[PDB]
Amino acid sequence: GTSNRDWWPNQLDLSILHRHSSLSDPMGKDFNYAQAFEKLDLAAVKRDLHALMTTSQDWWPADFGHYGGLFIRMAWHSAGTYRTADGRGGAGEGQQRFAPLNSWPDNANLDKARRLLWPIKQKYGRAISWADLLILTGNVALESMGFKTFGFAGGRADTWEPEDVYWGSEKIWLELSGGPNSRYSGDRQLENPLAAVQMGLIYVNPEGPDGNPDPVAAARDIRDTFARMAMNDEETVALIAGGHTFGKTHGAGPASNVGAEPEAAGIEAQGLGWKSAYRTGKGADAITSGLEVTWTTTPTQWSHNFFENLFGYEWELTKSPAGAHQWVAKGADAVIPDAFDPSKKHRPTMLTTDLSLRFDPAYEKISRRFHENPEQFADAFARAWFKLTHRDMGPRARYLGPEVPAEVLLWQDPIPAVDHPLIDAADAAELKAKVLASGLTVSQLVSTAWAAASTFRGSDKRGGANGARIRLAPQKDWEANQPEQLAAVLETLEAIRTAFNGAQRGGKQVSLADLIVLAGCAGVEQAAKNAGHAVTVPFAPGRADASQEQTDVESMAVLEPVADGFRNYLKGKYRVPAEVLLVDKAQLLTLSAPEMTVLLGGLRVLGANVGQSRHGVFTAREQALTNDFFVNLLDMGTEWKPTAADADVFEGRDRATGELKWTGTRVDLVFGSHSQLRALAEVYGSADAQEKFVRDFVAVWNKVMNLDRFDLA
Amino acid sequence: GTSNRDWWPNQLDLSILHRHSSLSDPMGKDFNYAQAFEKLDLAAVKRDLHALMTTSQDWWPADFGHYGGLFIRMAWHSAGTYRTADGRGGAGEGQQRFAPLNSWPDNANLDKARRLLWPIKQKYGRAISWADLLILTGNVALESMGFKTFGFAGGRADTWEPEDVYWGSEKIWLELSGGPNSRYSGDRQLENPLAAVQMGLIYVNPEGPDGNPDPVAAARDIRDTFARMAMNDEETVALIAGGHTFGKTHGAGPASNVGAEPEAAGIEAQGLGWKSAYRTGKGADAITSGLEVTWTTTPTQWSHNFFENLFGYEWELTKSPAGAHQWVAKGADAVIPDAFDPSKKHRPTMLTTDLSLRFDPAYEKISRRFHENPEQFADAFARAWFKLTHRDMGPRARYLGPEVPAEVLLWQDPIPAVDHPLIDAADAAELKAKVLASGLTVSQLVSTAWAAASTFRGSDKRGGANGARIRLAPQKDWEANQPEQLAAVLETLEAIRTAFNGAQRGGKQVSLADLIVLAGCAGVEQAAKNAGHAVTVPFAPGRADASQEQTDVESMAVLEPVADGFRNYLKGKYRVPAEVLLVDKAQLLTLSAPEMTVLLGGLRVLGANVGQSRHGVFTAREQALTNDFFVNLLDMGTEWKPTAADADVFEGRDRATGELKWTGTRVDLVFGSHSQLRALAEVYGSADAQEKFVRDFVAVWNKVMNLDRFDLA
Ligand code: HEM
Ligand code: HEM
Ligand SMILES: [Cl-]
Ligand SMILES: [Cl-]
Ligand code: NA
Ligand code: NA
Repeated sequence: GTSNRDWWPNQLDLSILHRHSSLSDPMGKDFNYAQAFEKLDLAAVKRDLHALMTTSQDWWPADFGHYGGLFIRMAWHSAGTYRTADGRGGAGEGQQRFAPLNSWPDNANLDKARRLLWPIKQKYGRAISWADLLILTGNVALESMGFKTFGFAGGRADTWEPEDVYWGSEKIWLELSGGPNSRYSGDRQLENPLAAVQMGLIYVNPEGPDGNPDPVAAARDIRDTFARMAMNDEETVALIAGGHTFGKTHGAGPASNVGAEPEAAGIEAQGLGWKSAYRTGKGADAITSGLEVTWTTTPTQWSHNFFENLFGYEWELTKSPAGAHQWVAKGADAVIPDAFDPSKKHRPTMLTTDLSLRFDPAYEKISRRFHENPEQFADAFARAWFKLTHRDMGPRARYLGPEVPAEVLLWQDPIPAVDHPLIDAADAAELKAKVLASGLTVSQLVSTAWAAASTFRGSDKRGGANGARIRLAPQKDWEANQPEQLAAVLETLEAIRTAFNGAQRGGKQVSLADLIVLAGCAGVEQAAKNAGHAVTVPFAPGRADASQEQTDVESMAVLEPVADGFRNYLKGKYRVPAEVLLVDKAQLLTLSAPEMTVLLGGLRVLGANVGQSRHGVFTAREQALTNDFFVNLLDMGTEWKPTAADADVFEGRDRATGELKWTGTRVDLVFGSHSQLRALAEVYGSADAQEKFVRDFVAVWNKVMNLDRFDLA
Repeated sequence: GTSNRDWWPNQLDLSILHRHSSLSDPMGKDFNYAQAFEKLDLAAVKRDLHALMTTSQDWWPADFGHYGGLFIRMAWHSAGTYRTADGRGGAGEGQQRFAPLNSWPDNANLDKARRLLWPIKQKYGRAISWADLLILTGNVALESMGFKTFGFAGGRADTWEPEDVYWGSEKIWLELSGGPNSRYSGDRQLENPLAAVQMGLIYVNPEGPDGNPDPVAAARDIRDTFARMAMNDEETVALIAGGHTFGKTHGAGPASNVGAEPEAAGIEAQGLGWKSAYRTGKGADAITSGLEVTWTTTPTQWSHNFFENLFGYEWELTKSPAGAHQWVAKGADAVIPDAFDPSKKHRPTMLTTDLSLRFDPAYEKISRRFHENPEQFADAFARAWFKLTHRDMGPRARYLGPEVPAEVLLWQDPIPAVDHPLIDAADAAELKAKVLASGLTVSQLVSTAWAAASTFRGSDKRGGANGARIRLAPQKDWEANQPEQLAAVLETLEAIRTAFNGAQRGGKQVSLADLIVLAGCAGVEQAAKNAGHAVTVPFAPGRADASQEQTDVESMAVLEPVADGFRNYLKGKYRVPAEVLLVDKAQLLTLSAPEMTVLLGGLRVLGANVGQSRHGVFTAREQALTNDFFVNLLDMGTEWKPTAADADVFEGRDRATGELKWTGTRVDLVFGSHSQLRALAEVYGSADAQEKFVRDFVAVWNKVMNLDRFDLA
């Protein structure tokens, strides 16, 4: 059946904003996962998981009689898709069970792992999500094998359809770099927002870069990809050596024996894939990666044997039975146990990427320290494993259950606790009037609150106005935030705050985070008054102010908006058209296409553009909240043409006279071009729409101000 | 960016069931279009539309100073996409404004038409939908030009994204037949459900079949496509001759001057397309179809000139200025006015397809009768124009406003009015107890009500249990309805009905339509009792019984289910796999994926399968309302394989013994294979889900029973 995507493959795609509707959700509109999970008997689930670890099923027999290694890999792959660039990927939505991730080649045979967990999932039902179960199972694996984890939080609600994620442009699984859709350019520069070296890999190629088995070069790809998943050298080494303390790889025969991935398999395979014609197709005969390496002498027990082997031997390049490059210990005895035959033993073996931990000079220093001090290793790994598996969960307020670690970690972007009474409705009214009496304009107030709140992204639940990090490095210096203007607004609000807090009794006080948001509320109300409309904008206090010492400046860098169509901002020139970036930003803000539309048209006329650009400001009453953006955009009395200076800037001229009326960017004009977005703009551009426009604008403003308010819980 | 569709282009697509969510809708979820329209000042709208007809805009000047022809075509294209096979297409959703229809080649320059209407749309806003406005505008164009219409109903609510319709498999616009994706096979047999001859055309090619200018062969395509749009010979001649009483075609220069269709045009075109480099690109210089034909001596006034020309001249094959085949009157004087230059006149001209009305023997007879009796022509065209523009609106209870014709037409599938008291709750309980005391089984009751209600389709709002048409021809004889079983049930229910009605006073009676539905509800209730559960099934009386004379048997044939996965039925063997057909049927029933899932699992265990097949009946307590389908489907203790006799039937065997436990079809097993469907199945197959299953089942059952209840209004 030919589709619109076939006819117009470059048309903007809005369907990403309409995933996750109530249509596709099987749970009731009132289902609250946190409430279900809080009553789960977590100790009973962990006991069932523990029993499972050594209860082998014949359709996928357990290596060494223990599924621990398999489950650790499952949990590390669930978490391992995460990219800091956009926050997308990660374990927080259980996306490993849907396409494409369920059929990525790096996820081969994790379909067996997830099916082993069905009887438990079935037993506990809605009280434990698949998302939480995948991580929990990895923790119980570790614990059952003598490793003390750092803790665990529940709260990852299940999802019901695939996320629309850009995973690269290659059309062939695992394609080596340098092809027509290469994700590399220049001196091995991986394109943002990607965080893996080949399509369908978690991070790197275990043979080495594009299969070249050089540990030194592989180390470069390790460091680059892991940094793109928010891990530094210490954490990287800890995680890789930690993981590879357990279990084994599977490459017992040629890969051509392995059939279709789960999405391509026949209906009779009932959601499983990679069926293998090699011998029994499983157990002793399994083929997963094609590598056949077993790292330690006790693959089902925590040890420091990974580094004892890594440094205790010299390594020789060899081939697995499937033909893949891997390494074997020179002159060693057969000390490694076999997974099924107690009379067989094997020499120590390593991946190219394991050897990176010894041959890259910076990793070698860490690895030696871990080898000499295995208690340091165990602590690094436990911390790193926690971070890995929690990094997309958002603020600690979302963390559920009895095993949440009490230690507050910098990477969590922590918010201090509130320990005083909050402002009430009458206080909020008083503060809004004081803000408006100070002389701050609608434009300033809107732009500042927008800047503070719109760093949120629903992909990993980072950002938002909570914390007042807009006043700290690096947010205060981001170009989009207009640093000099920002500093003047913040100085005025901080003097308001000081005066209000100094007059209170009873310890009542207002945070600057709350006041920034409340002041934006005042600006929106004032804008509405300017247009002849009395409205109240909702406001919920309870935000707190974080310090500079609680703010990791390097980690915050990825939240810098380099494109924010809502402020008609583009930091530089990108390959992707600006309207595509607008829709991407709307997705991260959790906005539907109607919400995106109303919000953008309102912000234009409120003076939210960076630099006070007139692009898209289609009103003669700037700082009044009206539908003028839509009414003027849609006026067929105006003709639009790209300018000679810049193809991405358009002039709107009266069609009859030639007189210049407006200028706009692609982000403005897409609302009059795209057929779905224009249908939206027409509703808000209609003569009966002033009331609806105002109401819907206020609702979406408030939604944005509250995106990170997980304390309202 | 590579997508799941690119990796697995044959995977079943569920996103068609999740279009039209509250996410993409800009209106509040309480918006009720019927209420808005009922308050519209329709007379005022019509005055504005009258004014518009002769208010020419310089960016698309009006032919002959009157846009009436352009608007008639616009309205006929809006309605013209309709197919009786599935009810999809038609004017009822205003889909001409979205992709692909806004950019079909047959819809060239209708973008200009729609844009002329924006100011009226804007002025009246949400009180008149685009969908209603396009048809209303066509009516007003007719009335402005001297033709009295049969009436008009509002009520077509706007939609906000494209519908997923199969329009064909060709990858080239307008591709002629016999290609790798040909829509024709054999002796010019058009594949169901299609109703046009080439991709991007409304019905037929105006030059003739695959461009061969033979009016006799063009007639055959006309008759076949128009029959597929619910029109017979008389209606077809009336509509073509009626339409081509007005306006003109546009082909003033080569088609290569015409640039990108609206979905491919630059952003500066603001939603318009087909920009032409030929001379002024518009007006006198316009190019739409490439033909240059003006049919009558008064193109802006109703006349009887179409048939005077058709029969009064002999015709000669010639070419338009763009190279297209058309016909010119031999020896005629230059009597046809020019659209812009008062000093220029033209000879009469015709399309190949106009000449079909004279050279096809059956059409010639009708055309002559219309030529001789122009009042018959006028009346036929008026009725046909009404049908064309209303055929997808559904029952008359949906018709709004003060111009609705009082005459009840056969094609509306009329239901008599109810003129007596309805049964109350005590009566419903008494009837359900009588039904259960009669000996009718759960399986019978559920099957019968399912058969009655599931003929509904949301595409044109035809079908459903209202009318009790299941008792009439042809529904009573449909194989899927199990005619012998059906007769026995109906005989028992008719005796219950007669005895209840005969004991009433005060005029109270129950219709058979209501009793069929009520008896199904009793079956569901009894099934719940069988499983140890009290349950209440809602029921709303008020259905009436239609007569055989109110039930057009030929028109009803298109509602016959040749595939109904909800009853594990497939009438023969089709090209499209059975699970794709299941999703298609769910879409027509208006079901989401979770609703489809619960409903199918429940129907299986209640005995709704045609022929009492055991396929998918994964329970040892048939006729009990349980979640057994999901629990058993998901049991990894069973291994599935296709049978040798039939690749589309599967055997489920105990994995450890080889013993046969179940059999199933693709429709059963897809719930265990497709990664999104399996996630839904898991929710209903979990240990905590029995009550959820029951409740969700009853809800969707009730939804199905009420799909045609537009009287509950
Ligand atoms: C450079 C990074 C890494 C590379 C290239 C990599 C590579 C691989 C490969 C190729 C396999 C074999 C799959 C098979 O054939 O079954 C695997 C197994 C495994 N990996 Fe990694 N790994 C990396 C990091 C990690 C991390 C961060 C962890 C967890 C902290 C992890 C834990 C495991 C475990 C436990 C197994 C064993 C699976 C089993 O016993 O079935 N690995 N690794
Ligand atoms: C066999 C069926 C039909 C064929 C093949 C056909 C073909 C066409 C073509 C090629 C045009 C010229 C488009 C352009 O170049 O501007 C057109 C114009 C038009 N058609 Fe038809 N037509 C058919 C049936 C209809 C019907 C059923 C109606 C209405 C009841 C209709 C009403 C019109 C009118 C009013 C125009 C003139 C447009 C103008 O003045 O801008 N036609 N037709
Ligand atoms: Cl994601
Ligand atoms: Cl449709
Ligand atoms: Na994420
Ligand atoms: Na339809």
